Amino acid sequence: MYKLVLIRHGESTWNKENRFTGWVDVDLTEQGNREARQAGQLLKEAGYTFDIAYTSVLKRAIRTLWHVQDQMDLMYVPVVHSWRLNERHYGALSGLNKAETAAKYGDEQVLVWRRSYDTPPPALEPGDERAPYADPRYAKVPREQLPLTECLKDTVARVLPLWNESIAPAVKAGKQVLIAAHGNSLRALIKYLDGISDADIVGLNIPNGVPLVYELDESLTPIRHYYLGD
Ligand code: VO4
Repeated sequence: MYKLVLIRHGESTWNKENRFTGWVDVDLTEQGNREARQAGQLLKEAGYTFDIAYTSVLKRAIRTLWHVQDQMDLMYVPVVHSWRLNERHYGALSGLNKAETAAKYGDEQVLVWRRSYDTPPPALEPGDERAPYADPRYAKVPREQLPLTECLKDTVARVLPLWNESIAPAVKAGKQVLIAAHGNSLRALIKYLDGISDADIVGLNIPNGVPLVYELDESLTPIRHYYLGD
């Protein structure tokens, strides 16, 4: 039997400002920092430890991991930072206030952009400042694989290779794994692990900075999962 622990980044500046974020590299608020620290103390107090961690290339997730590591005295463990764990790419909605967007385009249209499994938001223009092509984080990713927008289906397809190629072999080797990532990248993983349908997964909400523990059997099939804390 294996345990795998998941955590969404703490409150980001754009969570506070009610903006779609996607791949824009915004940082944690003081409240986000505190959530991250609290998650680390909770894992420490429950006697959890880790051998390795995976995270995105986005600093809200990485700094969340840093706080967890600091509180746990695990600053020395290997960390794999992967663009494959990045939040779902929100296209031309990245940076827009969610309430002002629904006001302009209507709740129905925004429902689609937030919840349609297979239909992405409107794309960035290739020359947008927010496009990923000149970013050193993605310099070794083939240009064709870099998104200008994503539906959750795209996000799942992008995350799973990291699981197959690295995380699953890590777990099977008896490494105690922590994944510090984002709402939709974690939903993508949870969808695969729990075999959740296209329709069901769209309604799963993961709170900021709460450890989510998965117990897996010999075939990496979930036995049970649960949040730690209150
Ligand atoms: O801006 V979202 O919390 O619907 O990924």
